[PDB]
Amino acid sequence: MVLYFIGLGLYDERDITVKGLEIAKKCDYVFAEFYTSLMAGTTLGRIQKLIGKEIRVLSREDVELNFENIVLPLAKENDVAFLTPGDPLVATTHAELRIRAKRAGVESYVIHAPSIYSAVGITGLHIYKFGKSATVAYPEGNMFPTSYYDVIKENAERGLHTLLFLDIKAEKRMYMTANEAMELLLKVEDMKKGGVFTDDTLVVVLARAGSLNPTIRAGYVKDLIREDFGDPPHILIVPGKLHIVEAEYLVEIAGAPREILRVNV
Amino acid sequence: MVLYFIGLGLYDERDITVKGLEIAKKCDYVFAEFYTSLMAGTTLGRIQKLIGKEIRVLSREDVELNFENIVLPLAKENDVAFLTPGDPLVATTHAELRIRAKRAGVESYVIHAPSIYSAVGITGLHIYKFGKSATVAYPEGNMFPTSYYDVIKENAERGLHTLLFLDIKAEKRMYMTANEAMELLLKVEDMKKGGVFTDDTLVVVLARAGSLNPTIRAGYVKDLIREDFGDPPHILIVPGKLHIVEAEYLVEIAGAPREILRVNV
Ligand SMILES: Nc1ncnc2c1ncn2[C@@H]1O[C@H](CSCC[C@H](N)C(=O)O)[C@@H](O)[C@H]1O
Ligand SMILES: Nc1ncnc2c1ncn2[C@@H]1O[C@H](CSCC[C@H](N)C(=O)O)[C@@H](O)[C@H]1O
Repeated sequence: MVLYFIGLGLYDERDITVKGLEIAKKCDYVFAEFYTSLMAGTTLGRIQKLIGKEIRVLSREDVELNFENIVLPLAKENDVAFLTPGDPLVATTHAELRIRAKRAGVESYVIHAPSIYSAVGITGLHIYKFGKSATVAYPEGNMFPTSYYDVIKENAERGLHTLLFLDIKAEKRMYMTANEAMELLLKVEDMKKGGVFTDDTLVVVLARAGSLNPTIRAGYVKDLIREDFGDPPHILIVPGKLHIVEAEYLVEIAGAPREILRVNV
Repeated sequence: MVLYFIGLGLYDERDITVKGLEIAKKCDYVFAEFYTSLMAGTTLGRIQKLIGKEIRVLSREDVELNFENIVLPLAKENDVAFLTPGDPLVATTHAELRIRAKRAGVESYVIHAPSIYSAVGITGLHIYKFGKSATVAYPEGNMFPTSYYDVIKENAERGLHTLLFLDIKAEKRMYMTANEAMELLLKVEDMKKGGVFTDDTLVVVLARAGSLNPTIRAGYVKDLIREDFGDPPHILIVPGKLHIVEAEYLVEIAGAPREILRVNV
């Protein structure tokens, strides 16, 4: 009669909340999906061991096409949990699943967990200053769209930061690196010439947020584009106008060029 | 030699992550601050019991003025944890504390936890569509500023959602309700007349995110301004142009007026 959407966290199996773990252990059946985001520090094995229950993994089709056929039926009679990386409902399509639950007469509750949206706070950039977010899609075709570049421009003009998720191809095990996002954006800049993403643009890279020692680096594209930020996942941020304290943290904590402290008030 | 910034979550003591709990239990000393945000479902007692250690609570002055005198000294010799509501570093000033740690020769690590920034995903609004965020300050003086109203206008024009934190006075135990934020914003609208926040404006209220049964309601101000959303904390959101799926979720899950499904493409 109850379905619980439980977030697993960002890195490993301990990034789930105590509330999430306890509820999962009390559920008759436990499902999960691992295709929406990469959790670099754990496996299904470790997660299953932590919960002490076998977990039925669902594929993208299982979810998008047969969630109401696979999960909900059982949810009508028992307590069922559905696990996902990060925060359960931060994926554009996860929310709709709550609708299918309601319509099937199943009550649902959401158990939050660390998300990259809030975790970016560890970059020192003020969270309230972030504008619209976007994803740097993997280019497909000789000619491809670049709307994510327009989002950066739109935010930057308002002096707002831009969070950029980097595309992934789970089945192919392909995870776009910050380097690839930069290479790609520099090319878009030559084509659009908006002065939005140049060799001299200050950017911030956050790799493996959630782990104890993530890579946090800030600097000009020309300097970071060849830098190794470790294993994926990577996130790229294009800051808008910095507050002195933001810049202080980027210099002190992320190794940013000292000149960014001269924010030209 | 190590300082851990550990997030406690949004509602109760189980909103901390398993990683956070385990690390806290291994720390020689545990500090915390509870003034930045209200955790409506727990107490210091319950948190202390969960961790199994006495917790030295620090005041705003203890932190802002003497963090390097109270916490860091011990952090230099032992493993020390600093607990905070929600996500440790989502407070504009918390990040700077990592700087004081570095400068004192103390290594620090951040343990994330549920945050209201990501938790708003439970409203069905696409997280990437949120623009700049703002706080509805408690009015002080016969005449007072209302920059938060300008943030809404700026986002709305771009068709972006606006997340609005509501002010609190911890010592006074005063927590601004969504009703009070609405009353206040309607008054600002008469004065500024930007057509940004009217009787007919669609708004979303999220109360006690993190608890198992939070209040999620969407509707026109004229209809919600007199509605009771339960105990604090409350958060107010002014959606921009809705995607059909966003509207579908607001109607189905938050009881929004069916007419919002007619988004006037
Ligand atoms: N540990 C991590 N470190 C850096 N970036 C991460 C990350 N985890 C996720 N991301 C970014 O976010 C993308 C997934 S989008 C889904 C986010 C998830 N629903 C949440 O609540 O956070 C990843 O492809 C990557 O772009
Ligand atoms: N449980 C909750 N439900 C609704 N709003 C909440 C909430 N917890 C916090 N908020 C909102 O966020 C404000 C605190 S701002 C600090 C946010 C915290 N650092 C985090 O990581 O989330 C509260 O005053 C209220 O405006």
